[PDB]
Amino acid sequence: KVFERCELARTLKRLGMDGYRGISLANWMCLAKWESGYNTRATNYNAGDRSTDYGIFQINSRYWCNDGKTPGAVNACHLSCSALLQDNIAPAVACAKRVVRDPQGIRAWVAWRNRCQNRDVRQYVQGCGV
Repeated sequence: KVFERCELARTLKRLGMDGYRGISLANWMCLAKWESGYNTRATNYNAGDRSTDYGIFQINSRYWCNDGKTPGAVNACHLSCSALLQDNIAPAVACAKRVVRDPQGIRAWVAWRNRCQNRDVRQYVQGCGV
């Protein structure tokens, strides 16, 4: 599914992402925007290390979900990577929460640093009633 901006913002708020481990909702919005364009079925293969990025938050198979074909990988979220391609984002949200519980926090995603860190991110939630 391809979410509309305000629909996603309301969904994430309900799922308790606003302020999770100090990350504002607008940051999570900025991340989903640049990682997948708010698309839950997005997948990106990394030919370089044989891992794959899955779903709305482009979560990596080397550490977070099991896809079976990534060498020397772990599954910290305890999920099949398939779970991250559903229209229902609850499993993807639970995994993203697990990712930020690690020391790097939101910085774990390079796209966040390039596109969201130190910028005016209010734009992503403006007028959504969140």
